Amino acid sequence: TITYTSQVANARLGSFSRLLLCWRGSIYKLLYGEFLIFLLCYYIIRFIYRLALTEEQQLMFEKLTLYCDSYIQLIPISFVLGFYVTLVVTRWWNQYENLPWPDRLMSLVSGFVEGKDEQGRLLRRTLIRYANLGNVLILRSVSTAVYKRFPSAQHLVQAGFMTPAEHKQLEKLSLPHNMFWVPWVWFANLSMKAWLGGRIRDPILLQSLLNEMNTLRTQCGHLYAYDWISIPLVYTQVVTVAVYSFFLTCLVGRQFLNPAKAYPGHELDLVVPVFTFLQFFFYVGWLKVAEQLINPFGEDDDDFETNWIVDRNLQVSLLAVDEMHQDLPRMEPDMYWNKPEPQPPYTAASAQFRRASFMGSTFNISLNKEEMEFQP
Amino acid sequence: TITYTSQVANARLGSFSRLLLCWRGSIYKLLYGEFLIFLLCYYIIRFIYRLALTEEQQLMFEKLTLYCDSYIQLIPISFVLGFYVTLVVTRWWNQYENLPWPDRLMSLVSGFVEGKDEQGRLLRRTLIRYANLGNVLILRSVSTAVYKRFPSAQHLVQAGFMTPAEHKQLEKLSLPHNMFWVPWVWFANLSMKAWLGGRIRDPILLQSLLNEMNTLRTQCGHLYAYDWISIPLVYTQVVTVAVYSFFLTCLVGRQFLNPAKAYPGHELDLVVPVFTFLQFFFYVGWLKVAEQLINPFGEDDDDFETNWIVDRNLQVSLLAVDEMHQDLPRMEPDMYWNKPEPQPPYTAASAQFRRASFMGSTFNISLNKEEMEFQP
Amino acid sequence: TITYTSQVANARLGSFSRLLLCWRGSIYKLLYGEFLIFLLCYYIIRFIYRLALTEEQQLMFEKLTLYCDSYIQLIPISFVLGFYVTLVVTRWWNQYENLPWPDRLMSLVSGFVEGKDEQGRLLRRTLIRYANLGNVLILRSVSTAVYKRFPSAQHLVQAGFMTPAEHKQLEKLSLPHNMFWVPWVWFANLSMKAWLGGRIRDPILLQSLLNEMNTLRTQCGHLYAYDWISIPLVYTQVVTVAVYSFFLTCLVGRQFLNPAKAYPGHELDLVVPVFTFLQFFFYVGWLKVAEQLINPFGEDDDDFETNWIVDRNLQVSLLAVDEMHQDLPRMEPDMYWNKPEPQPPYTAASAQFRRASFMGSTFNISLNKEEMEFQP
Amino acid sequence: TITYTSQVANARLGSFSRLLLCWRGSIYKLLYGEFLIFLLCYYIIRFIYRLALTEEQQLMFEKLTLYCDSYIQLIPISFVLGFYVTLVVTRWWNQYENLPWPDRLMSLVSGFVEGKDEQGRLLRRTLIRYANLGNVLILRSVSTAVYKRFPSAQHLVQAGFMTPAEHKQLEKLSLPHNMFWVPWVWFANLSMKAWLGGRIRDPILLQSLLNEMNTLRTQCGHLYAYDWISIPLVYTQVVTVAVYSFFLTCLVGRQFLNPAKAYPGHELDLVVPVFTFLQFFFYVGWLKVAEQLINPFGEDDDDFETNWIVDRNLQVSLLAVDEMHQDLPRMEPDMYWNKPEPQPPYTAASAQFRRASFMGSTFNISLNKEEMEFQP
Amino acid sequence: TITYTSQVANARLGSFSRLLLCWRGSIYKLLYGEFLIFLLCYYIIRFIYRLALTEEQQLMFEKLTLYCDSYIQLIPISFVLGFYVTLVVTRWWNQYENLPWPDRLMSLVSGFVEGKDEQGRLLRRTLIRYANLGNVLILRSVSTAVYKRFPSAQHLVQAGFMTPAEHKQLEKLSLPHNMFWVPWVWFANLSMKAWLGGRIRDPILLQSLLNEMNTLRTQCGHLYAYDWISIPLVYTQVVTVAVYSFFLTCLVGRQFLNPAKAYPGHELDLVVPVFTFLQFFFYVGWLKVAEQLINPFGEDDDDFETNWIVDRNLQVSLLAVDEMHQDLPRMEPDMYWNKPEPQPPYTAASAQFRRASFMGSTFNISLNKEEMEFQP
Ligand SMILES: [Ca+2]
Ligand SMILES: [Ca+2]
Ligand SMILES: [Ca+2]
Ligand SMILES: [Ca+2]
Ligand SMILES: [Ca+2]
Repeated sequence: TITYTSQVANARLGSFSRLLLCWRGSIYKLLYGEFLIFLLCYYIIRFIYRLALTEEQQLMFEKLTLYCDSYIQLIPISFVLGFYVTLVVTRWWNQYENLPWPDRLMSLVSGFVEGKDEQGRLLRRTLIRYANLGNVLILRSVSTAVYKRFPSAQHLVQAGFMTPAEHKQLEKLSLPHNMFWVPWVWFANLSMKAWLGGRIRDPILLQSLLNEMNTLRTQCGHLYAYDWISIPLVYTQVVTVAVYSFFLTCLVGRQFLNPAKAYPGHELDLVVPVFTFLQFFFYVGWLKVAEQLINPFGEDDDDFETNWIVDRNLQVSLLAVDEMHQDLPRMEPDMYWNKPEPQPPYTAASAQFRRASFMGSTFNISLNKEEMEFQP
Repeated sequence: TITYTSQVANARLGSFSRLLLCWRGSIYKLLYGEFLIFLLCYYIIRFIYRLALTEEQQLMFEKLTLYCDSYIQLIPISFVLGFYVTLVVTRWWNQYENLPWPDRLMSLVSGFVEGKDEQGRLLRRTLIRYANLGNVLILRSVSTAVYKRFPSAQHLVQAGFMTPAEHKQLEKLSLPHNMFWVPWVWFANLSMKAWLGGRIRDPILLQSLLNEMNTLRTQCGHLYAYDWISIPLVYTQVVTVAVYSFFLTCLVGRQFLNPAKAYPGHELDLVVPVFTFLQFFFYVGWLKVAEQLINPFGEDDDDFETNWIVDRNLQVSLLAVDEMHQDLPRMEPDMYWNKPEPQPPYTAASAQFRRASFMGSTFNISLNKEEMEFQP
Repeated sequence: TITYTSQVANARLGSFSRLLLCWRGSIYKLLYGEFLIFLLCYYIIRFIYRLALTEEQQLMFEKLTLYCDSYIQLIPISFVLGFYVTLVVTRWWNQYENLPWPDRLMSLVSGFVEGKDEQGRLLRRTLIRYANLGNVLILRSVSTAVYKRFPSAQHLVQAGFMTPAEHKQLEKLSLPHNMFWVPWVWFANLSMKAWLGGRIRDPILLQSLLNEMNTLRTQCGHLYAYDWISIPLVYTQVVTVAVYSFFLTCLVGRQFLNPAKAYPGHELDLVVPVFTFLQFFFYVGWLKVAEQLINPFGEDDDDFETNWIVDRNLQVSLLAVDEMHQDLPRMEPDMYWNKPEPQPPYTAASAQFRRASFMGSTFNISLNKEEMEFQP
Repeated sequence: TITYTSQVANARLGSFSRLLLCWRGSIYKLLYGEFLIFLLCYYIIRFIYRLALTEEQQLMFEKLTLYCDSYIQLIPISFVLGFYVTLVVTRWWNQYENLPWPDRLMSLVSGFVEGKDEQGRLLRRTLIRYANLGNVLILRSVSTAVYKRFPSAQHLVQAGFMTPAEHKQLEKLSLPHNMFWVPWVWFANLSMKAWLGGRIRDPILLQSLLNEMNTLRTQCGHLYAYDWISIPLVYTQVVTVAVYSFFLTCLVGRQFLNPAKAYPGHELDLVVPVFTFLQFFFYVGWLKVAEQLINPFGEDDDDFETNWIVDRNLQVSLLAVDEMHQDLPRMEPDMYWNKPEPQPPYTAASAQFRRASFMGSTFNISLNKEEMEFQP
Repeated sequence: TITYTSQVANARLGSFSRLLLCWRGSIYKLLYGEFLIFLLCYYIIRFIYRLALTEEQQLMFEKLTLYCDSYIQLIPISFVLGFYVTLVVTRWWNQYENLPWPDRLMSLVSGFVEGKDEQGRLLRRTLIRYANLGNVLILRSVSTAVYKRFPSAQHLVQAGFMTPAEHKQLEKLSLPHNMFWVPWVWFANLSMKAWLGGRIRDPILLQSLLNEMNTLRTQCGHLYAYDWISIPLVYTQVVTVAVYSFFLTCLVGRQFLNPAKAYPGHELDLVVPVFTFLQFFFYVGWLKVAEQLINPFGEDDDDFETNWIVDRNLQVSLLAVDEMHQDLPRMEPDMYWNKPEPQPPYTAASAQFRRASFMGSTFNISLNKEEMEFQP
């Protein structure tokens, strides 16, 4: 993930221009190899034509080049690329939105599961750990970075996400499927046991816990679905064929013919097809957006930070359910105890941001005395 | 379903170009017959123009070819194709999203339905089987593969989804409508009976169970709706006519005219219309995307694996409600029992994915001592 | 509703071509009259130009025809048609999604409202009938077929959807508004009475019933909103003007001028403007899609089957609440009672659909021993 | 709100053509003033060119006209208009979807709040009136028509929406913000008091009431947000300039130059620029769609009927909570008491709408005896 | 935020043209510097070509300009801008929709947390202050203005948002992540303590409170996610490159070539490239819309008023939970106590907005007596 929100906070002079001097997760880094290959092929063709062709062969090449440059359309490429990239971006944001966060569940567990003793600590930590374990199982199923971190369930046990007992239970339950769903059944059964044992004081609280856990399960299932059901290969191939055929044609169409022949278009013989290179950057970067975002759990610069998410979730959830359980800051009257209209101060840097409240678009409408009179 | 997520995890050199060497669920497999027909017709027309026609007939054909080429437009093909395929893909993903997964309901059943005896086992298994039976009924109504697997309710009984008693009950209830809704009424009544019998300890748990079952029912109803209410046939016919008229026009417009006449835009008689063939591949594959995705429950390569989903759902739900009920791994303190900030290790292959936490885009904003001062 | 899902299950040779032989709900049926009028106008103009006009008038008409062609642009018409039709299709699907299905409510009623006696039968049937009556009231307000079936509340009473007592109560309550909301208040009060009288054992069950009823009410309100708030007449008129101006400009710009004059684009004189007729079919069919779908509750072939929905809902809900209440198939051990991994068989037709489970995209990643070792 | 759903129910001959004869909320009514200004400017320029310019000045004007007509196509007017109007229409429908309806809350109040005496009547009426008061407060903040109806809180008191005591309470609570949120706090506190006083029999019922009230509050907050956060003024200005400069250029580029000069496109002097007027209608009406829908709470013909909504909501909610409380039609066996499959009759006008039930797309699949045999 | 809803309430004459006279948040203010740079470059090139070079160099430059003019195409830039800006606008609206409002939670707290004594006041104020503190923490993480107002937790304490005890607790809990999640755990634990102490009378009320708190937490998490996961930098660079390449090729292809050469499209020398500057306006203004909305929490004119939102939320929530708790206006019969159909009056300015109720689109259908008869 490359963040530039602070850089694009305000629309200043050359706001997006300054972003062109970025390397990580950039168009240059994404397409430099493809551009080098295209440039090498283009100049090899130019040489071959200008040095290894007789007069008749040169005339044939000029006719073919004129025909190729004639038969090239940007409309299909722009349409297909725009629609495909829009679909890929929508799926990318959906996949992020289906990343499970244990915050709601951890707050509920910390609040509801009672007991400051070892048994209560164990119960809360085990519940939050089951949530984290389900999340990590799905994450290592769908993300290459997470899989490389935890290439095996033994690695999961070594990292502390799973205990040897949980590992043995999983191996005993093993089916010929992905077993990322097991920790949710474990969580449901453990919560039912906690309620039956008095640790959870109420079936309403039990239902809230299970609703949060089921929301997490739905998110993990959506992640699995996005991993499994790829965008149609036919659609991907159509977009790729359009984009690549455009520049395969350009390799011959955008060739500087001999100026001596005074062809209408090919009057001035440059050496660098600058506009063709600009088109290459534009279209191939548009395709590279989809190439990078199609699987957002790879190891691209703009791919999600799944390992950091896992670490943060584990630490935060464990802290919330163990250290922060029934550990509140002292409750005392605040600074505005007897002030009906509190007004927090502004600093010098923010004094300009003090704005009058918006009272509605009809606030300033003016009406006459006769107009405002109710009729009988 | 064809999966290439592992192949497109990272945006590497020629990432999408490498996907062009795939056969299953590919543009070639989808449109090779249409392309062969188009090629045959095109070359038949070329041979007729070259041999059969006399001088005047050939001149008339050349004028007709110039006019037909002049009247080929791709804006009012690209526009309609893009909009139609976007609609089809949206409906395709919605149809997948409405595939019922019994995971949430199965966790709820395993937790809530009490009793480790034969009666409890039977009750839990019957509830989960009612859910699975409803899912399979809708799936065999909407999916050709599932129908081929279970072409009759007797087949469903033989497969184990339905018991003979349930089959008899369905026969008794038979109405002149699709009876996929009956298992949900059965589930509601059985849950009420279980709660009245003490197996479910609270109406709150009963309500959670029924909410999950009703979510599954809504998903099945959406599947039925998508099966019944097809995309408007007028819209489909409009798209089909656009594409087919474009290429029928190309059949005459893209003929290679005699170089002897030296017309403005041919000047060179190749035998293969390479750009016309590329356009055919592009546009016909764009159409074939919608052709394959319009019914995602057929037997295409990229259609959903409904039979695998059915088998997996049956296995997982039965295991969860039968063997996993009140069967938990031993609860013991974890590896980070007294560690304030757990830090799971990284392997050598994943050490580069360790990142500092993102603290917000305002973290690096710098202010002077006077700027940060609160004002009165 | 025209269904061709079975026909388009698989992407076969000419899958969408086979759909061009359909008449019901087809582009031909939709626009044959408009095409006839356009053809008549075009050929009247052509015959006037060919016979009635003198030499000077014919030269003037040739100038006008050559001048008209530059104003026949397709980019804006395609843009406006695409966006308008996308909006209309989105609204059409939303309108179907707001069609009320009493399945969830009926399952809840059958489960919760207790009593196999006459009083319980009457209570359950009355609740489900209130739901169906509200649905039918909204449907007859918004659908021409349902209105023609039930042109009056007396017709509703005769058809059995309403009792004479309910009709008298509605007439007593009559306000100067659509009274489709009354049955929901009736349902709420009757459910409260049932709970107070012991027929509903718990306020949790009562709340579930009322949540389902309120979901139905929201769907009915959305149907009313779609019926009332039409797409802006300005937008509809703008799209209509675009299409009509395009095709009335074509009436003069697509006339085949005297080939003798040797104008740049009028060498060939075909009596039939095939490409103009193709464009007419394409664009007027695109507009006819919106014309048919703008009101999905009319009597078009692709309009919804509201009458069938009403009949099916009544029958299914009555059966579920009355005969299916606490009438369950015998609970007995299933086929896989003691089979840890059930495996339903495949028929000869579906044997090829047996697929291995998808374990994730990271399953096949290869790592060395050094790569998989944890670092300290 | 202009409704033409009945007119566009069926896709008949000239369905959208017939809508071109409408005046209210029509393109003519929306843009006749702009069209008159444009016509006046166009013909003033025509007379200036034809009567006030010498030979050289007329030659210069003709060159300018040809230049403008050649370079007019540089305006991305269709693109900008489509992409802007789509957003405007989406926001328009969202704003409608956020209009609060008290139907669900009123049914809940009528059912739950008990007591047929004066105290219960007062309680239910006060709750529903708090809901209506919050709705009307937000509506008068965001709607010009509602503000004109109720230009002050004293007007609200006179209209009966608020009592003098409520007005005094609002004045006492006055903060420098919009006080549309106060009635929701009042509703919550009154519901809590009613529950504590025995008028509400269960905290579950109290929670249902508060959930409905909170949904209404969220809708009102969305209305406030839409009123406050206008569409980007930069975007609106870009679209406005794009549309206006097009016709400003047309004023000179679409003039009829002297036919004596025999310019390529100016051989005929047909005084009226019919195609330019058609373009004006198309583009300016496409912009008028956005101009009318950008604030759907103004006084346009297609703007929402906020005053009618307010009146209807008040009447319906008061009736439902006061007259309809525990006032049900007599409950008796219905027409289909012992009919397993009720079949409501059809009229002569609707007999053709009786259809066979749709049983799925796989229903008609035919398989041999061997294909259907289960395999081992 | 710049609001013009009142100005655009009605679609009046020149409604959108009257917005072109605004400066704040305007296209002029956004792009005047870029336009000045473009002007300087264009006229530098013009002066070089006119009087800097010999005749041979002038011919070379003329050929280069005539070549460049054919490469600038509107469709690709327009499409990329449309898709990118649509994505940016959608994300901008979602970001606003994720702004946390404490109104629902504050009403629930005021209703549910009992006690008019100091303990009750402290409990309610502390809960609402925890909600406001979480909101402010996320807002100062994501918003430049809020960060400038509260550049440190000490600033938060001095402003009254956090007590010294809460600051100490946050320091003791400090983890290497953003700690905005802590107040939600605090809220859960404090609500549990209040329920166990009798201040909250029912676990259902506790669950409602925690549901509202969790909704706020999810909104804050979405704000953090939008702050962290920027739109892909590759996509941003692609759009920027498209725009800049277009307007850099324009710098040479839009030069007014010598009219004496009588080039095909350069017969007039206007000095000022009016249409090129109009295109710059349109496209750079589209890009500036995207640039301004990409980070809606910066300090642009059209960025959100986060500081005002913070102040208003604090004041309103404190008032609601402290002064408005169990403080209701006197309950008395309203104006329409015994009026079956209340009819609030209309003023003279709004009398024209009184409309008849819409009874449905089928209301006016006319049927004969024989048509309306039921068939057997
Ligand atoms: Ca990736
Ligand atoms: Ca298919
Ligand atoms: Ca219709
Ligand atoms: Ca308006
Ligand atoms: Ca900004």
